[PDB]
Amino acid sequence: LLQKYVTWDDKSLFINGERIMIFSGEFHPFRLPVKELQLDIFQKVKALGFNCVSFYVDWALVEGKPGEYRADGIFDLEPFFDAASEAGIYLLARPGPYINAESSGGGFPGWLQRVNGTLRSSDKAYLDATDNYVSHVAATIAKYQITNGGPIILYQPENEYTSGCCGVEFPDPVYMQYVEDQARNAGVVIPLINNDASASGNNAPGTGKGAVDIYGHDSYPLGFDCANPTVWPSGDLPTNFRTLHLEQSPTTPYAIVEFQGGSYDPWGGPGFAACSELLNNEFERVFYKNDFSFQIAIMNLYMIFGGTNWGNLGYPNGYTSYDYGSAVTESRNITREKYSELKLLGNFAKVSPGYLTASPGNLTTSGYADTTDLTVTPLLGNSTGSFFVVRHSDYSSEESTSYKLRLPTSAGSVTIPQLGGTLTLNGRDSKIHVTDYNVSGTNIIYSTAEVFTWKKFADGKVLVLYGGAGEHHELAISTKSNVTVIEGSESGISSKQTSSSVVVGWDVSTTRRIIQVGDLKILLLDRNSAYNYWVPQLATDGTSPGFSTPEKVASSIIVKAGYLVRTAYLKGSGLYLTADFNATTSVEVIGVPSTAKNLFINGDKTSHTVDKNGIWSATVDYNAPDISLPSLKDLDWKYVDTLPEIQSSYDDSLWPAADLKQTKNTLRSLTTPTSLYSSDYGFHTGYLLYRGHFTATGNESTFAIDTQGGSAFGSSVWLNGTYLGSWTGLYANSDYNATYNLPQLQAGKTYVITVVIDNMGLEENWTVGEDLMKTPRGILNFLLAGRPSSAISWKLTGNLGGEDYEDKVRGPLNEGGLYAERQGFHQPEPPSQNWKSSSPLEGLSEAGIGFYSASFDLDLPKGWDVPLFLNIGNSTTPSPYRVQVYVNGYQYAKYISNIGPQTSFPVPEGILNYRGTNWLAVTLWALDSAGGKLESLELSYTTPVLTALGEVESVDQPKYKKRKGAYH
Ligand SMILES: *[C@@H]1O[C@H](CO)[C@@H](O[C@@H]2O[C@H](CO)[C@@H](O[C@@H]3O[C@H](CO[C@H]4O[C@H](CO)[C@@H](O)[C@H](O[C@H]5O[C@H](CO)[C@@H](O)[C@H](O)[C@@H]5O)[C@@H]4O)[C@@H](O)[C@H](O[C@H]4O[C@H](CO)[C@@H](O)[C@H](O)[C@@H]4O[C@H]4O[C@H](CO)[C@@H](O)[C@H](O)[C@@H]4O[C@H]4O[C@H](CO)[C@@H](O)[C@H](O)[C@@H]4O)[C@@H]3O)[C@H](O)[C@H]2NC(C)=O)[C@H](O)[C@H]1NC(C)=O
Ligand SMILES: *[C@@H]1O[C@H](CO)[C@@H](O[C@@H]2O[C@H](CO)[C@@H](O[C@@H]3O[C@H](CO[C@H]4O[C@H](CO)[C@@H](O)[C@H](O[C@H]5O[C@H](CO)[C@@H](O)[C@H](O)[C@@H]5O)[C@@H]4O)[C@@H](O)[C@H](O[C@H]4O[C@H](CO)[C@@H](O)[C@H](O)[C@@H]4O[C@H]4O[C@H](CO)[C@@H](O)[C@H](O)[C@@H]4O[C@H]4O[C@H](CO)[C@@H](O)[C@H](O)[C@@H]4O)[C@@H]3O)[C@H](O)[C@H]2NC(C)=O)[C@H](O)[C@H]1NC(C)=O
Ligand SMILES: *[C@@H]1O[C@H](CO)[C@@H](O[C@@H]2O[C@H](CO)[C@@H](O[C@@H]3O[C@H](CO)[C@@H](O)[C@H](O[C@H]4O[C@H](CO)[C@@H](O)[C@H](O)[C@@H]4O[C@H]4O[C@H](CO)[C@@H](O)[C@H](O)[C@@H]4O[C@H]4O[C@H](CO)[C@@H](O)[C@H](O)[C@@H]4O)[C@@H]3O)[C@H](O)[C@H]2NC(C)=O)[C@H](O)[C@H]1NC(C)=O
Ligand SMILES: *[C@@H]1O[C@H](CO)[C@@H](O[C@@H]2O[C@H](CO)[C@@H](O)[C@H](O)[C@H]2NC(C)=O)[C@H](O)[C@H]1NC(C)=O
Ligand SMILES: *[C@@H]1O[C@H](CO)[C@@H](O)[C@H](O)[C@H]1NC(C)=O
Ligand SMILES: *[C@@H]1O[C@H](CO)[C@@H](O)[C@H](O)[C@H]1NC(C)=O
Ligand SMILES: *[C@@H]1O[C@H](CO)[C@@H](O)[C@H](O)[C@H]1NC(C)=O
Ligand SMILES: *[C@@H]1O[C@H](CO)[C@@H](O)[C@H](O)[C@H]1NC(C)=O
Ligand SMILES: *[C@@H]1O[C@H](CO)[C@@H](O)[C@H](O)[C@H]1NC(C)=O
Ligand SMILES: *[C@@H]1O[C@H](CO)[C@@H](O)[C@H](O)[C@H]1NC(C)=O
Ligand SMILES: [Cl-]
Repeated sequence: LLQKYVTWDDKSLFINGERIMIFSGEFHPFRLPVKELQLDIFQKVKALGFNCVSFYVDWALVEGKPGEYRADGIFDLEPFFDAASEAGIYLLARPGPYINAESSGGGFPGWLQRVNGTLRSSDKAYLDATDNYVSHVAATIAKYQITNGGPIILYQPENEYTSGCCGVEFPDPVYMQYVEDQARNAGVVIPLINNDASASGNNAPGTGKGAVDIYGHDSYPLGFDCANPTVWPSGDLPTNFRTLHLEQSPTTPYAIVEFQGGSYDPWGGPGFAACSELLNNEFERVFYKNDFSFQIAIMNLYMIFGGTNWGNLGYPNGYTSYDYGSAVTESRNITREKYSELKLLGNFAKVSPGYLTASPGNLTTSGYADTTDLTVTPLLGNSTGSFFVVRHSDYSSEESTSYKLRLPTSAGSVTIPQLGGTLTLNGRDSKIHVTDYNVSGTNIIYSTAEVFTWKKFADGKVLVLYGGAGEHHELAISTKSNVTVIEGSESGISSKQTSSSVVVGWDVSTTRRIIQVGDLKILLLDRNSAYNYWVPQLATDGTSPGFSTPEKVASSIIVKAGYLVRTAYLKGSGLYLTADFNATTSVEVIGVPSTAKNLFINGDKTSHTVDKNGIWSATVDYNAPDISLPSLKDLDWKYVDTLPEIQSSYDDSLWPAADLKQTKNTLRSLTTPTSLYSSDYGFHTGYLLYRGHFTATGNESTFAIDTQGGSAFGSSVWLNGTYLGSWTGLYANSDYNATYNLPQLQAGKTYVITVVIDNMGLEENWTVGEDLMKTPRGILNFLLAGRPSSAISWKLTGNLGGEDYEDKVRGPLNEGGLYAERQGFHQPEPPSQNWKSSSPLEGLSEAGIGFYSASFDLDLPKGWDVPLFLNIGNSTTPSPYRVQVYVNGYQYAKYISNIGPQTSFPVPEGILNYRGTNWLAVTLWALDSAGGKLESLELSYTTPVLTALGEVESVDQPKYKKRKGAYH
């Protein structure tokens, strides 16, 4: 009704009147703020066979100052959308306002701690607070809708609006209608889709006011126990999802808006390498094919690429990395076996239209397969073909199971295999067997081996099939032609002709066979060989693949290669490929246009040969260049003390006074005489400092303090220059009560208590009504024994200027409250000429905080994608210390020696200057009376990739400039 570009029925979306299965990956632009690398991710997603990406926008990063929306430069969404368009990827836009996303505040800016109203409710104070943000971000989204020639096809209002408490009459139809109307009022006409955290029917079509267009829900069924990555708990495989769908939203396509693609990992967790093992290739093939058993038509994987929680953007439970164990790693590599496995399923879905028009049946333990050890879920079509999802009935089983099938076909029901032998399902695997499968007018009566892809070319048809090692498979084709083996041995290939078919049996081998039946060639592959195949769209007008439309899907070619094939196009007599290589690679092209006479790879003329079956072959040699990385320990390190506050000369007269008698925080009433909540004063991010002035009686004994920074925070306390102690932190503690013994004080003299508190980020707000994002940061309680609370007058600081934040280029979260950060010394070219020469490897000999600066040059070669990492040593149990590392002003490492787990910190090209000068600024906070130092600090690299990527422009890296608003 509002537009005709994106429509739907009960089975699927239609894009311009044509059915499409939306297969999407989650990618957050704020977690990879380099536009050329955003294109890289999109191309890697397109190469999976996917057609869509889903993204959040993080409000906290783009309206750090209330009333000043800023989504420019590294936060600009427009180049992100243009990269999607260039890669041929549609978009699902998810701007919140609430996003969760393991991000600080769940996306909410810290100034929402001053809103007198329930967050995510119809309370006017909350709704008013969101209006400026939504009117801006939804306008930008509206501009790039498919209706205007852009990539954006779906819009999600809100996020997991599923749980309420604490007086909210949940679900509130007035609230969701308001949120939906905000988007519509900004020009969004595309369909609205929700993402209910459970299949709870919230806001489904037919619920009236507040209903979305398409009901969606989320699912993370294998959970998050990354420490036990081989354990698949009983009952974790979903079976009822289609049943629930038909009850909850039968008129719309079945949609999972976030299906598990990895896992979060908290401070002190096992690490994302473990998460990648839990959500590995086996998880994908069993759980994702299980989603196909429900006839899922919109499927988005959270995350496909996670990136990095740089500049304090992450929530307090998480650390710097957001690798997530996803198919594309944090450093952008696609080496994980789960990437290649996922590509097999994405490419199946891309070419199998009968999947969407079939009639799904209930799961079975008999009737299709001949054993109750297997479960088969049928999707039955008459003329349009059927699909049979096979798995172990006990989904965690690692047993090898022999079986036979009884399948319905247009030629009659058949027991498979016909020619002898049995099929095998080896352990944690699942197959989609097909019947009456259409290969451009050629009917595949059945195939037990799975379809990777098929194409019609000018000189014939090609079908690509694969099985796992040790499997026997069989197929049958509607034809009067016989079968001929045209590549590979005839060994273990059996066949029979009937009146109207040919039947072919085969055993999986590491050596490819190609068979020919009439004008159809069939590749018979093992899974590990199929991992190396790619199906780029072949452009004939320009160089860009275009979106996954029926015509552009049909025009694709089949390329065997190695690490990556990005694109293909035909220009005159030239066939052009763009691809990446991490080893010497044999390239084969199947379906070369008749007019192509010359091969180009990444623009370079490349020799080729043609075999007797018309396949082009070429070789791309890999010879990694010398990568010369400077020794970080040998740099000319300059040091400055970044806790001058504990010197008796320090003058804090320009610091904000923490003197508000009333809090604007509705969640927690004050238990101190004035507010010491950082967000009451506009300080939401990074290290916080508090200074408490009093005049001593001389009879003081102890000072007690309750500090709160979120999970794994630490704090340190001094009385003038005398170290009192630290809370060194635990993941289990978001606050801590300490009682410190004081030295003997002199009656009538003034003293200042300096408190440093690590703010780990603001809490999320998952349950509507609970207002947990309002959880304060700072000092909750204090008691100077024998003195009234009012004896201490407090000052505080976070990032200089608070909400009037200094760095408009790097955003409102990047820098905290340390002296060196307040001065802007973390940026390139600090005023360090007269600073002392000292290294973070030398470090501190007492409790305190040091700031260290050094530059280094890189001269890495053009045409190579080279992942670089910062490494902080932890070979033996350390003393407690905390580190931040700024790279050209951008914070790309937060490190807690005693909690971990992260020691390896990837930093992307664009943040790093590969042919230029780079700046490291390192803060070292020793939470120990004996001080602390780094064990080691090193740059490293992983496998250089010979890349098709264009040059990466360095992002804006503002140099140090004296700040007039500083407290000096
Ligand atoms: C694709 O992207 C991925 C994500 O971005 C990326 O994965 C990341 O890769 C980096 C670099 O390899 C990882 O950091 C390293 O991790 C090492 C520990 O992990 C290994 O060992 C574990 C325990 O045995 C294994 O569980 C683990 O396997 C798991 O993870 C693998 C992926 O990492 C995966 O493939 C497996 O299937 C599995 O799931 C893994 O094998 C750690 O040792 C290493 O630190 C050393 O190296 C640094 C330089 O790179 C140094 O700065 C540092 O000081 C360490 O060097 C010292 O120790 C080494 C080993 O003992 C020695 O060889 C060195 O010479 C050196 O020795 C000195 O110091 C010693 C004290 O430590 C001392 O004993 C000696 O005397 C000497 O003085 C580093 O932290 C990171 O963890 C990965 N991240 C994730 C999320 O996985 C992947 O690399 C990308 N791939 C490509 C191709 O690009
Ligand atoms: C250039 O780019 C290339 C990509 O284009 C890139 O190539 C890829 O490289 C990665 C490794 O980085 C490959 O993934 C690994 O593959 C390993 C080899 O097995 C594969 O190939 C065999 C044939 O050669 C197959 O037989 C094998 O199938 C079997 O195993 C599958 C996986 O378990 C299973 O699903 C199948 O059904 C079948 O049973 C497979 O296809 C593979 O061993 C390895 O798996 C381990 O690591 C994964 C995490 O990285 C885990 O998810 C997985 O469970 C395995 O974990 C084990 O090993 C880890 C250490 O690495 C430990 O941490 C774990 O605890 C665990 O170890 C325990 O269990 C072991 C049993 O497996 C046991 O022996 C141990 O003692 C211990 O008890 C992983 O999947 C990928 O296949 C390559 N892709 C392509 C397309 O080639 C290349 O590396 C790049 N080059 C450079 C230089 O950068
Ligand atoms: C450098 O090297 C050093 C030396 O090796 C490293 O030091 C080690 O660091 C380890 C990781 O931080 C640390 O282990 C931790 O020990 C604490 C006990 O003090 C323990 O709580 C931790 O385990 C929990 O937390 C982690 C995440 O931080 C989880 O992965 C784990 O499953 C545990 O989770 C439980 O507690 C959480 C917090 O309360 C809950 O959120 C969670 O749901 C779960 O709760 C259940 O269990 C609780 C009891 O455990 C129970 O109360 C609750 O009701 C629930 O049922 C973790 O094991 C080592 O102690 C430390 N070793 C030494 C010698 O110091 C250092 O990290 C390295 N540094 C770097 C940078 O790599
Ligand atoms: C503790 O530190 C404070 C300042 O942080 C010191 O305050 C000074 O006190 C002297 C008088 O002794 C004044 O003349 C100065 O103006 C104060 N300086 C500042 C910056 O306020 C205080 O003396 C220290 N306490 C002790 C016992 O040494
Ligand atoms: C399929 O399963 C549903 C849900 O349990 C049930 O209501 C229905 O009877 C089943 N249909 C058939 C044809 O067995
Ligand atoms: C098979 O595909 C051809 C063209 O690719 C089409 O004309 C025909 O309708 C399809 N057949 C079925 C049964 O879907
Ligand atoms: C069909 O091909 C097979 C070999 O692939 C052969 O045994 C058989 O004789 C052929 N049939 C005819 C009628 O030529
Ligand atoms: C919120 O507003 C109510 C009603 O005006 C007022 O009583 C209350 O003090 C306010 N609370 C905060 C924390 O500002
Ligand atoms: C001084 O402190 C001691 C020990 O707490 C206590 O006995 C005494 O009451 C204090 N003096 C005054 C004047 O409060
Ligand atoms: C610190 O003390 C306060 C007040 O008694 C209490 O509410 C809080 O839970 C305590 N914190 C911890 C971490 O035990
Ligand atoms: Cl200052």
